[PDB]
Amino acid sequence: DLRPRLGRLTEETIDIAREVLVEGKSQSDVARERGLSRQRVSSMVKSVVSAANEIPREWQRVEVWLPPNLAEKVRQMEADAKADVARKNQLTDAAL
Amino acid sequence: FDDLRPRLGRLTEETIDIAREVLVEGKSQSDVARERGLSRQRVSSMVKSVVSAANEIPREWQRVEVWLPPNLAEKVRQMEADAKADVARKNQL
DNA sequence: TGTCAATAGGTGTCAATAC
DNA sequence: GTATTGACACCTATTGACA
Repeated sequence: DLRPRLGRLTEETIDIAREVLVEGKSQSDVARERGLSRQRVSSMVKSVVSAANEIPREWQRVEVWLPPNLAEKVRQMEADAKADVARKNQLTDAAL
Repeated sequence: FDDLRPRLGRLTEETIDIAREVLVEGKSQSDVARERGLSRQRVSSMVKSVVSAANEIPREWQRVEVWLPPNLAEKVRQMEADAKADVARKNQL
């Protein structure tokens, strides 16, 4: 029933996230310090990062260099995908 | 050289710093290895890295940082591969 | 006086998987 | 949501073996 993402996460997950984001601690250090896999801490951080950008969880960040011709298309490629997602949340529940 | 620091992504201060000693300061490769405490094959790879960075990304290109669905994300990653590849032949030929 | 080449930990990410 | 391991890529390195 649409629970906002940052509200679903545990208090602990938000803590590990804070150590990495707010406090600049390394993910692997936080992982060892908390007896978790490093894969969990990376997955944890992505959850908070993705939701703070109003981004679907499955989306992957990409950092490439491109010609300005190709560059602008991928910048518009995002805006279109971003726009589509906003519309999808907007009318998918209504269209059914 | 200094107009490349944005393009040497995922590298280290010292790794770049040493590379400058060979390509800017013109020092000897084997001698910095003796100074900085490294083997010579190391400092060689560090040099080949920072050089191959330059001659693989034309400086007219733009840094794109972007959040995409997985399929499109790979497509943009594949796009860079093609663009980096066709640049190689124009530098090789 | 360096290069090629195999090799390897540390880290972060994607993937598949389980409860 | 909680969590695991397998794989890989891009780092940091080593030595062996040539030029």
